[PDB]
Amino acid sequence: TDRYEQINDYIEALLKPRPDNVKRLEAYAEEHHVPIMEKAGMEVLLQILSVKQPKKILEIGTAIGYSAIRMALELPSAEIYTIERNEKRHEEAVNNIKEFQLDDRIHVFYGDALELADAVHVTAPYDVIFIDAAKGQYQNFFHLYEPMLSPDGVIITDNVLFKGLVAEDYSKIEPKRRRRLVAKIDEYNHWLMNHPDYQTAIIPVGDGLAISKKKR
RNA sequence: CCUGCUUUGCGCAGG
Ligand SMILES: C[S@@+](CC[C@H](N)C(=O)[O-])C[C@H]1O[C@@H](n2cnc3c(N)ncnc32)[C@H](O)[C@@H]1O
Repeated sequence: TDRYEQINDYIEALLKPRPDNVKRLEAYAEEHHVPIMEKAGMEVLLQILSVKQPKKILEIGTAIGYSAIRMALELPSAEIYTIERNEKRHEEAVNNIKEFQLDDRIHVFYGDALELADAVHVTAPYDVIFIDAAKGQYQNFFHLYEPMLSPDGVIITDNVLFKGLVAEDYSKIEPKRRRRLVAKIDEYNHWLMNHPDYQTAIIPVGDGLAISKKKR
């Protein structure tokens, strides 16, 4: 283990216990290798949300519903619109949401987010947009959905550090597919951090968070 | 085998 790992493990060990039902979702994801947000990142996301107190949240990338559920439990008034392209995950998410009795406030679209803008627009604007899908597609999601953000909204992108690979010399990573993806995330970070219409900060927690707030 | 897709890490589209 290195510093980065040790720090992550230290944070996870300081966490307050989650409710048994949330614990079941975490254990399922771990058993089944469903990617779900890492624990330390999720806590930071939640705290940012608790400060902001958004009314409406758009999430790209539901998986089995874990991050949407946690957000909704943190924000009992919020409505969440989430998108998942994998039909089996979509089904699991819907079923988990129903078990938590949150289906009145969390609504899960099936399909590729790049093809669902018209649907999502019906319930725009969103005070928070959380991008948590498809490594190679962040800029595309941003351009498609940023016009739907409320005035003082925040856009949060997950997985902007790719295990630290983005911050190293990655020029000889194999296979090439992976090298190309790391380069594409590095590109996104540079593009988004340079953007004069947003104030963005990178948070090196979990897989790395970018928090972008739209200026006036 | 190699190149593109998919995946958090065997099947398509090419050479
Ligand atoms: C890392 S996971 C989601 C983690 C989830 N937010 C959580 O913590 O509970 C990424 C998910 O995005 C979905 N996904 C990938 N590309 C997508 C796209 N273009 N549109 C919609 N969903 C997508 C995948 O099927 C996968 O379930």
